[PDB]
Amino acid sequence: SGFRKMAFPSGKVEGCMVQVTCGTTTLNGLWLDDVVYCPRHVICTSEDMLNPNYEDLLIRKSNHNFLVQAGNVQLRVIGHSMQNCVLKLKVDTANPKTPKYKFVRIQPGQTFSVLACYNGSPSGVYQCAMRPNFTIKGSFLNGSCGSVGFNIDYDCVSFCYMHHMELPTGVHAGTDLEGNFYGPFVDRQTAQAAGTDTTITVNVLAWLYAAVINGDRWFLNRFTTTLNDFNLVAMKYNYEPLTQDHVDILGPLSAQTGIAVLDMCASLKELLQNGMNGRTILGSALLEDEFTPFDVVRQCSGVTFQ
Amino acid sequence: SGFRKMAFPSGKVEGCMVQVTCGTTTLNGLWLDDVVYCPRHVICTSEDMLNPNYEDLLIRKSNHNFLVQAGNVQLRVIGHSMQNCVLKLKVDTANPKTPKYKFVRIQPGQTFSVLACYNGSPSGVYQCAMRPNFTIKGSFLNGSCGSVGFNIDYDCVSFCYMHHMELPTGVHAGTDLEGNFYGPFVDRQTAQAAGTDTTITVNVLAWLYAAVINGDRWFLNRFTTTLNDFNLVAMKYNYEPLTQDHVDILGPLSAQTGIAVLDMCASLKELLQNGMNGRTILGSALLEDEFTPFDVVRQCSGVTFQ
Ligand SMILES: *[C@H](O)[C@H](C[C@@H]1CCNC1=O)NC(=O)[C@@H]1[C@@H]2[C@H](CN1C(=O)OC(c1ccccc1)c1ccccc1)C2(C)C
Ligand SMILES: *[C@H](O)[C@H](C[C@@H]1CCNC1=O)NC(=O)[C@@H]1[C@@H]2[C@H](CN1C(=O)OC(c1ccccc1)c1ccccc1)C2(C)C
Repeated sequence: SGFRKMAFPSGKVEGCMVQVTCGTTTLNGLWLDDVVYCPRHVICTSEDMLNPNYEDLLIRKSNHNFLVQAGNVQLRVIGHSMQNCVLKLKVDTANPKTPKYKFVRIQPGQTFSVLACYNGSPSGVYQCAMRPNFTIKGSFLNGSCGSVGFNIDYDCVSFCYMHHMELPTGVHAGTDLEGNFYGPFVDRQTAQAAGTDTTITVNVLAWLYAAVINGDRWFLNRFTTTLNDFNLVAMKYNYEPLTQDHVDILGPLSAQTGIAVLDMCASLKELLQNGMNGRTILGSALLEDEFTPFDVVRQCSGVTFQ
Repeated sequence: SGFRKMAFPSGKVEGCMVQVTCGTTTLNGLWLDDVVYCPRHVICTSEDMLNPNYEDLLIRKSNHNFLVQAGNVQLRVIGHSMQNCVLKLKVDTANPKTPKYKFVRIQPGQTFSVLACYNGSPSGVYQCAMRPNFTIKGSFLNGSCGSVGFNIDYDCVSFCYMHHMELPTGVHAGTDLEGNFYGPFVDRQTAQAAGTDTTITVNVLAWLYAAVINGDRWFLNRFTTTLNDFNLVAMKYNYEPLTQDHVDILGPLSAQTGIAVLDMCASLKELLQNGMNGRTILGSALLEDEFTPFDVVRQCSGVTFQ
């Protein structure tokens, strides 16, 4: 028992992290086979970052402009190209630690693990959800760009995120590994704002089920509601509408606990209207929305990876 | 910016995790050089776990009773001995992935990273604090025993914890790597209870400083208090006394923010008396006490490891 925000083991990703230096900019890159992937604003100066034109900036670069440090070993760049907002530096050495991998793009509401890195050296690991507004509430300091986000499925690493920037509210923005930004953001130091957020309704119900499995039962009740009439309360607590597919994916959790999905919604309706009155749920005094149904099932059953 | 509960990269520990099977019991073990460390209750049956006598149980075991799986490779046991509550299985192969390491014992209030494992396969990683009562609020299912807790200092892994059991309240108990339990617990399936807990006062102040660095300032105030008179309020909110050494270790954080330690205590006194009135701090609606001063500094400056 116990519930606790849990990242994937980071080993397979740690073996891919390298340092990329161009001019004065130094950031992280991701070495898979004989390519190093990194955010394209490495070619920029600081006076270049206000309104760059990256594809003019890149024709002016040379292979030897790019200094690649894999730990205490230098890799020679033998080719460079730009795919959307990421750079692809073709190097003379294939990464011997290259895991089986895929490039996937995730959906807001889905989670992943972030391996925060500085100078090519992993610093720490933690879990993140992709918010409905395509930002992530991470922990990122200067020079963390090129840290990646990922999930693991047995032996295969699915990379979903590359860090690029922080927004004025303190949230973080980035792309997938094919270089396409999550959300309406550009890699220019200008006045971008996050867009309005909502609470991931299906995840909250997931976490409430995690709670019941771990013995937190005080918020339960005999009441029930219709899917329709819960969504009326959702709309006014800035929660997302719940769909019959969400009710489906909650099916396995409903079964284990014996609490129908619509009864838990009725329990949530009350939590929203009444608050929690000095009580906690899984050691939180807030309704938590960054655990997916698969996250709950994973941890309240305990899958593994190699 | 951002604050987020962050574990150490787990790679160096992942390369040490193995599966130990004896009879019907299967648990995790820790392979450093030519030894595998694992909780001694692996020699037990289920009818042996109610009141074992381990040192009679062990003279009845043979080297070949112990089945050691390093991934898909079997290690032969060539020796076995008991040190306190852990077993030491001498194997014929030194672990080629053995990091530079130490065995340390941590102090309640200190944190570490846990790599939860099942069947020798790492499942996930997360941060934990050693509570004042020598328990830890982890996430552990059957068969997670032998998962270790650790910190990393550049390249050296300091192992501090080995999981053994869960208590009836759902908290977790274990030993250091020399086999000595944290707190007044024994590796017998009987009626042990955790002992009364308190809130780690120095950590809360640390986290409040983390908040101010990240822009959460609403709880600040011009007021001040004496170290004496804050400790009077501490005693009645089940907080630990604060000492002049805690004020010292908070010195660097006090300096960065320009908020004297005693002014933050006065800000905490108010939080305890008034609550938070619908507000949050670093996305928590509770006063959080599982971040050390070093944790805050580490993350609000961003150190790394190799
Ligand atoms: C890459 O290492 C760095 C990571 C950022 C820096 C601090 N926290 C992070 O996550 N990325 C950047 O610096 C990107 C680069 C330059 C601007 N930028 C960025 O994040 O800017 C924000 C910012 C933006 C507008 C106005 C004010 C600040 C920022 C926030 C805090 C500290 C530094 C920068 C591009 C090419 C987008
Ligand atoms: C080792 O894999 C296992 C890990 C435990 C099991 C569930 N969560 C965990 O952290 N350790 C044990 O099973 C230890 C072994 C046997 C008893 N034990 C244990 O944790 O018992 C508790 C328990 C204790 C007293 C009364 C009721 C339950 C427990 C809790 C939940 C599920 C199973 C067991 C010793 C040798 C101490």
